[PDB]
Amino acid sequence: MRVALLGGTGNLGKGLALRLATLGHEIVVGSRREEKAEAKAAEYRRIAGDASITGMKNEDAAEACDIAVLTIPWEHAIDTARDLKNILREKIVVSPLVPVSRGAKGFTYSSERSAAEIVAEVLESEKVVSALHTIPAARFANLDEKFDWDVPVCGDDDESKKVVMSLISEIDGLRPLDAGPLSNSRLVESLTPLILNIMRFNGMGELGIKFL
Amino acid sequence: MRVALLGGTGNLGKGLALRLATLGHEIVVGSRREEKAEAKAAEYRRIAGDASITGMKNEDAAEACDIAVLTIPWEHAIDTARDLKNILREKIVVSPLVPVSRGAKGFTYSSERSAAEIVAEVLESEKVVSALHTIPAARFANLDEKFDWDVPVCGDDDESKKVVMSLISEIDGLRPLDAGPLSNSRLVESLTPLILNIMRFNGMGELGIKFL
Ligand SMILES: [Mg+2]
Ligand code: NA
Ligand code: NA
Repeated sequence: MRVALLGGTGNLGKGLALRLATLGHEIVVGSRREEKAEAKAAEYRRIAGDASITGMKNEDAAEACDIAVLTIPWEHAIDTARDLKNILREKIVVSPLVPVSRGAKGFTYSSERSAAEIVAEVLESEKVVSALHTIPAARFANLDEKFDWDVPVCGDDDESKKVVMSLISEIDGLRPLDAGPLSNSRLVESLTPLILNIMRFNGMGELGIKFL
Repeated sequence: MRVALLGGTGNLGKGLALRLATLGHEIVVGSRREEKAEAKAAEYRRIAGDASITGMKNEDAAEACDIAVLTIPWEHAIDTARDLKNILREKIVVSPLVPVSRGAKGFTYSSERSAAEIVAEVLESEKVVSALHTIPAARFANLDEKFDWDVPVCGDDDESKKVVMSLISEIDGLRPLDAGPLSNSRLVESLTPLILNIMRFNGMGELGIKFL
């Protein structure tokens, strides 16, 4: 399938582009500036080798995709979603977004509503799927690294959720787990500030989570 | 050291009594009636063998302990803490409590403030340590059970937190991880409803968590 990584110029986008393209999916890296996206797409192809990774302006990436992943920072996510609303409203949109703040006492969940539900409202969409929030980006973007992580997935539409879970299952090392309706997204998103706190107070590097 | 398991007649209390007693700690199983606590302790002693597991009224167990673990359901936990306030405010109190609501769309975190912070407020104590919320009770009570679980620990008093972390570290199969001040307890307590959702929507048995 075709997967657009909106703002996919960071490590999560890089990891998804490299791993999914190697599996045969057509990846489109999106960025505010087309030149930036094409440049990063070129970079990923060199690492990945002979695979389909192309770069486009976010609007064109969204237009061309089946699934759009919002790899943009939370701080600019609502504005980006709003601008792409008409295009994204009919696509499956995956939100790995988390409202988290750093503070003197550690990391906190900084919203009264979840990022995924806010995005669903801004998009007026029934196809938003919350997933991929707890994937250690640097480790994920390193193709020599092996891992065993679980990926909780939330969403109101059974079909969209099933498609996204199937896609995640194709990546060796990731196990998707259904966490229910989008109303449970706050519980999934909260794992990020919890993990950042564990990293901070125990002097540990990036971590994923496993339920067993 | 001495550990009081208040309302420790359930599986979490069972698992803790057996494992800590076998490690050489003096365990006091607490209950409303002295005679019923005594019977539960006897049942545990027969499983554990030559170990120190004694039964007492909750009030007496708390008074005799160094650490008191609130192994009671959330429903009447605050009333229980309040009743034992004068005794507990001077001891290290461990809270594995989680405010959870069960509805049509899954499980949700049902409090604005965390259970641990509410307990500290009622007790007017700085020695509350939040820990052990994500230990599958029935599995933990079975000594032949294989598991590798991490246990996030929150608390404002470093000495008290260190004591509790050292205690948990002694139990094979558990690894305590510092999650910061008590203000991060909501993030830790939130793992329970998340796991209950994962269990419900994937048809899984009780699970613990591991960071890796
Ligand atoms: Mg040993
Ligand atoms: Na997989
Ligand atoms: Na241990």
